[PDB]
Amino acid sequence: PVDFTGYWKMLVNENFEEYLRALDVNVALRKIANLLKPDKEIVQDGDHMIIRTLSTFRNYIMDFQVGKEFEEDLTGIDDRKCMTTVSWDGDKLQCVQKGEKEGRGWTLWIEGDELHLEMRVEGVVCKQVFKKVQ
Ligand SMILES: CC1=C(/C=C/C(C)=C/C=C/C(C)=C\CO)C(C)(C)CCC1
Ligand code: NA
Repeated sequence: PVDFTGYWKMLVNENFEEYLRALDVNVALRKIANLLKPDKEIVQDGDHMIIRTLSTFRNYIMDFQVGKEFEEDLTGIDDRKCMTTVSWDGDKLQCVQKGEKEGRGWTLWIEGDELHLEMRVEGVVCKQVFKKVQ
């Protein structure tokens, strides 16, 4: 597949508020959150990946093996736990987060020199796009 490794700076963040509200994030935390511009710092070696979502407020760190279900601790976001699997779908990464909220997960892929992220929960869609600083 491809190598997602890089420091990717946020360019686009669409519908983040609705996504966070669907996760029952409280108004105060939602308020500070949509002023953040979280970046993605990714390091990958084959199926082993660390995805760090970095913001000035709080970070969220994912560390996993593609194909292997793990207990995902979403402290800092909605403080839930999911039974999560990230899978290859050709050159895209497809993540299913099993738990309280239905249809929760995301897709990550590269189009040209842009990193694209679609986050989903309960039919709510948030679009994020990032680029490395050339
Ligand atoms: C609300 C909220 C945040 C949400 C982060 C999210 C929703 C990250 C999603 C990452 C995905 C979907 C894939 C790569 O791991 C962070 C923790 C930045 C700051 C505190 C407020
Ligand atoms: Na930020």
